[PDB]
Amino acid sequence: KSIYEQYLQAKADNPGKYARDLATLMGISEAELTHSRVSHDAKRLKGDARALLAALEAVGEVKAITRNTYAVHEQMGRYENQHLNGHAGLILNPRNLDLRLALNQWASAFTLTEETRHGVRHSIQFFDHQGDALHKVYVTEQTDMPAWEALLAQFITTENPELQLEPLSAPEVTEPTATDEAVDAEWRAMTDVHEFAQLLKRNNLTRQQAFRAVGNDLAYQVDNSSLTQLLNIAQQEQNEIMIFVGNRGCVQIFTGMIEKVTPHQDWINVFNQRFTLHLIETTIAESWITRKPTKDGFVTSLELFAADGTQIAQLYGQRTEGQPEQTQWREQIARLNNK
Repeated sequence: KSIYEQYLQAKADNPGKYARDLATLMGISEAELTHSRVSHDAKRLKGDARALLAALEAVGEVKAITRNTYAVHEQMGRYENQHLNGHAGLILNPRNLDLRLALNQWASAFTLTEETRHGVRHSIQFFDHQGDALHKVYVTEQTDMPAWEALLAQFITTENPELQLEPLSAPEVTEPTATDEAVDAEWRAMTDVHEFAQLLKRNNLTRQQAFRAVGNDLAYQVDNSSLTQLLNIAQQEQNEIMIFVGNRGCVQIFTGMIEKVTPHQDWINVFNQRFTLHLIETTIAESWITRKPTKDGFVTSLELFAADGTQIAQLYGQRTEGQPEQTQWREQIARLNNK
């Protein structure tokens, strides 16, 4: 009868399924599922994700989890070097917790205390106005428990009002305005990778339309098995790469070396001491190599797309401002099979 009771049933009937997939089966958002777990193993937290994020600085090392349908990014680190604003904010800690955030998308927050076989798990979970997961923070061995308890004591509220869910506000524009040769020209004139965003906006283009518009020297397709090849090559050579995984409200950035790559069924997995990637390899519909110009030379990336055009993940070589990308990265990309 009750949504919680439905949840208990779905969990019993699907012992292999995470909160997210149990919500789908149940036909609700993950946020609304969490709302039903209040008074059981969850509590509502006082709004303003900016206030919760700022406060998380006090708790030291935690595990941050960001995902989309196709890719899960889990990263050890700390909520420091914060620059928070509504449209664009950052948690800037290269090789640790590196987030780009659109806080205007952050709507609700809950805390979970759940006993499991492995042991008690404590987490803070942020949801968007569609009730989808934006960001989760899990307590770890090094977490400052006094600070975490004082945070929860500050932010927990008795009032758990119904989630104000907002209808989808996807791009849904299409209508490419400018010409192919003009897009190719604008791309070759870029001095920084951040201009590429403004290029797509200015020319009312999707990334995959921009990628098809330009010359095969700037953007070309490679096999969808390309992600697994790169991961294994980086793992053998121990060079530093970047992995981006994003949703509508949060992008999480890994920088570091790949310690181990393990396939499992349809998943491709990276298991590091401080980072985990889970990606559904079989949902990669399009794999693009792009070369975008900067002051410091060309930056080469592998960009992965699902059949509906969802951005699974992007890979780059490690690079600081004023430094080129490594040749090693380019030579790894060069070993990937074109189409």
